[PDB]
Amino acid sequence: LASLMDKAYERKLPVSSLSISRFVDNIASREDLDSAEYYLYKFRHSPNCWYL
RNA sequence: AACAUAAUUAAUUUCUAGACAUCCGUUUAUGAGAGGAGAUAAGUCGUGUAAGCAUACUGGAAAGUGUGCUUGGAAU
Ligand SMILES: [Mg+2]
Repeated sequence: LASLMDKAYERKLPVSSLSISRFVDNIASREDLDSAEYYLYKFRHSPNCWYL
């Protein structure tokens, strides 16, 4: 899932709310939270920030 | 070459990139060389076979001669 979101931001393409939702849902470790925090930041600064 | 992302406010991206690199041809002029027509004006030796037109030959090249035509000659 990380790869999909990274490609979208590289191409300046919108990311789905379901995509970020799946990431937070599948957090399995303390380290995973740190990565999810970065992607929540990226989602906020994206075209579909309102749809969180 | 022109897709796709997204979508419980709605928007984003796309909305291309190659290829003119340059002609064939075209006009103006520099102009070796060779004439033509003028300007300045004294030379040159010539100059009565009616004249002219067209044409041919011969004239160091005004002319002469042939052939037809014309009177813009003469002719009781
Ligand atoms: Mg003659």
